[PDB]
Amino acid sequence: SSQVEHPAGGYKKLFETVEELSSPLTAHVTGRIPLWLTGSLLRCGPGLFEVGSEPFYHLFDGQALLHKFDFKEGHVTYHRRFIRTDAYVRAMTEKRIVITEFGTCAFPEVTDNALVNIYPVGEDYYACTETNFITKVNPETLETIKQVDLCNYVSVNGATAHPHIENDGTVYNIGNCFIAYNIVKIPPLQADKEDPISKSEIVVQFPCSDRFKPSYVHSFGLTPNYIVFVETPVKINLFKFLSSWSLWGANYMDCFESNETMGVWLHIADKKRKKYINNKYRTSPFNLFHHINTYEDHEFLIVDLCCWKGFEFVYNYLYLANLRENWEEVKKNARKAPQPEVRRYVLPLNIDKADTGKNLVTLPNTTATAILCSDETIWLEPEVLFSGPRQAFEFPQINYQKYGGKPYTYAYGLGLNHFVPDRLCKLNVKTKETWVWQEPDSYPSEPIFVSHPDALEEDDGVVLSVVVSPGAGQKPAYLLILNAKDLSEVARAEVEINIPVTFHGLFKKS
Amino acid sequence: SSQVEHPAGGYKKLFETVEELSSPLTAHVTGRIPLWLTGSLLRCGPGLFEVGSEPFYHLFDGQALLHKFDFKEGHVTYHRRFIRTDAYVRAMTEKRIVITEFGTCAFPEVTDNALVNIYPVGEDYYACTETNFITKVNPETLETIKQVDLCNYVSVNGATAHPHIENDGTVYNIGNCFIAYNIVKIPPLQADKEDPISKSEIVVQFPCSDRFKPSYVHSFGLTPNYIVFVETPVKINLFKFLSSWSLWGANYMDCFESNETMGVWLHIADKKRKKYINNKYRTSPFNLFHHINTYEDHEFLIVDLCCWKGFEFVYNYLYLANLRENWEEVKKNARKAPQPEVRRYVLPLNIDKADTGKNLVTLPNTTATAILCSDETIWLEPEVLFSGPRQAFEFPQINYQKYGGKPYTYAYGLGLNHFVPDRLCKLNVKTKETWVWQEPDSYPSEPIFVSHPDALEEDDGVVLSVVVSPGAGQKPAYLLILNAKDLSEVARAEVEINIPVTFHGLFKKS
Ligand SMILES: CC1=C(COc2cccc([C@H](O)CCN)c2)C(C)(C)CCC1
Ligand SMILES: CC1=C(COc2cccc([C@H](O)CCN)c2)C(C)(C)CCC1
Ligand SMILES: CCCCCCCCCCCCCCCC(=O)O
Ligand SMILES: CCCCCCCCCCCCCCCC(=O)O
Ligand SMILES: [Fe+2]
Ligand SMILES: [Fe+2]
Repeated sequence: SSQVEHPAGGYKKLFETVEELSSPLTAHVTGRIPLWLTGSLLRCGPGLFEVGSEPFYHLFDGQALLHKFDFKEGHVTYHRRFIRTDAYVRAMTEKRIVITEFGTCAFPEVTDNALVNIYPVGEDYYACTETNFITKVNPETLETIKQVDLCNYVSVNGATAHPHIENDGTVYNIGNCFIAYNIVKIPPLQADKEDPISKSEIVVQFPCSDRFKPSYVHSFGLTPNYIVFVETPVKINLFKFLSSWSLWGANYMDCFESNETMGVWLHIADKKRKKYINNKYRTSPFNLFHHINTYEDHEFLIVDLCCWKGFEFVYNYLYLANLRENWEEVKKNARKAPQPEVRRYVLPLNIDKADTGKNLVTLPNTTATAILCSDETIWLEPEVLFSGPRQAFEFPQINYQKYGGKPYTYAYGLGLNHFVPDRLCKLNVKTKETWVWQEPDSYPSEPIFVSHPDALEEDDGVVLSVVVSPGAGQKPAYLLILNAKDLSEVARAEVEINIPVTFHGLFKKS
Repeated sequence: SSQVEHPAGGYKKLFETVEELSSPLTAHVTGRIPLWLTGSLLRCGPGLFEVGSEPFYHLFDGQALLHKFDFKEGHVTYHRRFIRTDAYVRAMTEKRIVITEFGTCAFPEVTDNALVNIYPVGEDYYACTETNFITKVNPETLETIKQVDLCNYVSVNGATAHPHIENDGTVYNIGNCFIAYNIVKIPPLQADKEDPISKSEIVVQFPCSDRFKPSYVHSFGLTPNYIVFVETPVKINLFKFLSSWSLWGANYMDCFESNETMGVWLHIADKKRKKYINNKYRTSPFNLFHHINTYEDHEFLIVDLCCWKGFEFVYNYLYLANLRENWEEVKKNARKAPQPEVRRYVLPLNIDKADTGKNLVTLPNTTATAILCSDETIWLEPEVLFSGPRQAFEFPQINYQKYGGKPYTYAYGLGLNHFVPDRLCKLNVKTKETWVWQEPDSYPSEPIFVSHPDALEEDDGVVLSVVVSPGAGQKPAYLLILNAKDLSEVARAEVEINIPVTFHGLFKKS
């Protein structure tokens, strides 16, 4: 949890427009940048929060800004460029908001405002939002290369910003299809050297709980043998969605509603046999954005999640007007919001009818339960790994390359305090111990884990975070490096200019 | 949690018959009994597990044995007598099992086998089970005085072994009534000096979720202004219950079933206005035996519970044959049992229709939620205070006289390890810190808190526990005194004879 109030209101700098740079800045290093750290921290977020006099209203409406911190021989540069998407380009051309964004209707056609994440496919990198449009980008220069329409290649209306990437380059993702949820597989770059997106395919299909209302889906789980998909009670209303949007003045945010009665439905598929397994896993209602990690343990799937307790859409609390309020009013606004909680669910894969009425979770080191009912629904109760009052452990990361989809022990996260990001956290998921890094009037980003080249242990490496520090007599922002063992500070690299909020990113080794 | 396996199987001595004593034994004290500790630890449990060659089958079938540890000027005695109930008396007369016990049918009329608890009414003390029959006992001599039938005085089929006692002597309890749950109020002893049970009355009524199947109820919650009742999915089947029991050979255990669909329904009544409040609180399924404490905080009731996750009746795992198994088999049998968990629920008292769909729990120091749905049900999610794998924090106690029904911080409990009691625990409910006392091959009882008479702090005192220590090189059993601050040992008083399992009790000051 946090131990800090924010009465100065410096978090408002997270949502303040910035200019792109025409070339890299030098970042002033204090402490010592590890000499094994060679490569680029690439991150995405909004950078332009109004087009002239017309404002964007939602957190997810600002125009995509691609950020790069470069590391070589203990020295650090910083560079950033807006992504030349149709949304950005046409707004610059016409000097107004042209494309309708998530929570901002344009007045007189789907957004490609790729503000959320960036990921590798073959030898290319792609910025994304959660739509059918992804944007190829150049990771050295930050130049926009092209727009890609996923509809051209596979049958999906969108894809998440959280594809899973296996160690050989294979990419898996999930998307709505207007009625199912499709898993897309993009194969690795082959000897023919043609772009792998042209070899995309739908491998497996999950069913929908409602014919006319699919659930919002933000991420999913992957193990060597299984795909896990959590169907939440946050629904997309397709009657409102597919009507004339310039007629009654709609945006995406206006199409979401909450099913009060369904709770949460969890779904598994067999990955290698490409097959939906018909186990009716059920539990109480929550919003879900990020899976932490999933893995197999004997005949059980361990499903670690960042949850929000309730069925109201948490996105309702992320309008810029609210996030720009003063601290007492921020706290007040979050009182009635869903409560964040880290939870472990355990999904049995061997369902014996003879155990009807009993707990199937026979593993020795969990309190999670799964109860087989007579109607063959399997009711789940979680083990709570972390809980704090309006203190979210969010934007989780692990040592993904070696432990993703596999038994693990450590997760890193960004700590939210009534939605305001004010600390960095580490969680031991076996013992429930936590470590915190926190400074006053300092607003960090998602921590990203980088392994040491000779690591013997899971947490042998660093986490990198971009921190905004609007206290005057401090520099506006800096790149933070913490030791992944205890979250003790290793170095920071200060820059001369503000940096707005960023969501997700990656470290690209060189 | 426990840190100990039990391969020697010494816990079996908890379920072994013992002989009463004709007078007190001197207990050999080591360490130093506090000199302010003056009075009697009275506890109840089964003492006779077979009548000749006919065995009792269930944990709750053995004949009541009243225990007393006396404390005066640093010295300790131990005495124990079987309670001369109809069940015990008639079994001694006829040399067989005469009355049907909880899980033991008698072969050729309700049991009064008062093996569970003892409590004050007016100037008297009563041993009880959970039936309509309570047994007045003499706290100095341990003699059985009389049987009392609660049906003579008020309209209930039984009452729990956990009445709440207010500081002026007023007694509240809850019972089934064949269809409602009745709250019985026994007033304090008045100037007329007549027995307060003759002035008993039903003050308030809770409704049932099913006309023909009332829920098993073991305890309830009380604050200065409110009564809290948790209706669990463990149901009593009245069609089996009221049929001829010697016809198809039935006991009480045979009449329990589990409603798979209802989950848990929580109920509040206004105590001072004696009125059922019609708030439809709902949550996922669990067994509940013990409330820890309830209290009022602004317009919210805080409801601390020892839960068992699932709808299967935990009592199904407490047949003596199972508890007498070897350790590897005990652990195996408990794998599919409900998982114990300490949980804080928070019940809003101000329900605004305008907040439909949102979290009403606006308090600052909880992650518990309560969501108003459109059908006006209020769905609850708990804050988890303690969770360990088959490690129950059970038999909870607090500093009851000063903190019962009021804001509090500390709870003490008996720690179960796959149902085997092997440690003592303290839980800070605000911070979730725990303390443990544990020795190898030592099987403690419910810890009971005794304040230092001039304490101003909550945990300024001791806990007392009766510990069974089999295996040669130790005396069979002893009374343990721990400091309530840190659970560090203060003294122990060894005795020369075995002591079986005990459930509940009290300290009577002198
Ligand atoms: C095009 C599409 C969409 C549009 O999604 C958007 C549109 C704009 C902005 C975003 C943001 O990425 C949401 C926050 N990560 C998502 C849905 C996810 C709502 C449903 C499936 C189809
Ligand atoms: C006579 C009665 C009963 C009988 O209860 C019994 C009978 C025998 C023994 C016990 C034990 O007290 C249960 C464990 N604490 C309870 C119910 C509580 C099941 C329902 C209400 C009426
Ligand atoms: C650095 C962000 C701070 C402000 C927003 C914090 C609230 C986050 C709520 C949970 C995660 C929602 C998903 C956001 C990331 C994404 O778009 O993938
Ligand atoms: C010292 C007891 C050890 C064996 C039983 C432990 C399992 C208890 C399960 C939950 C509590 C059930 C109620 C038993 C006490 C009572 O009758 O009030
Ligand atoms: Fe995300
Ligand atoms: Fe009890």
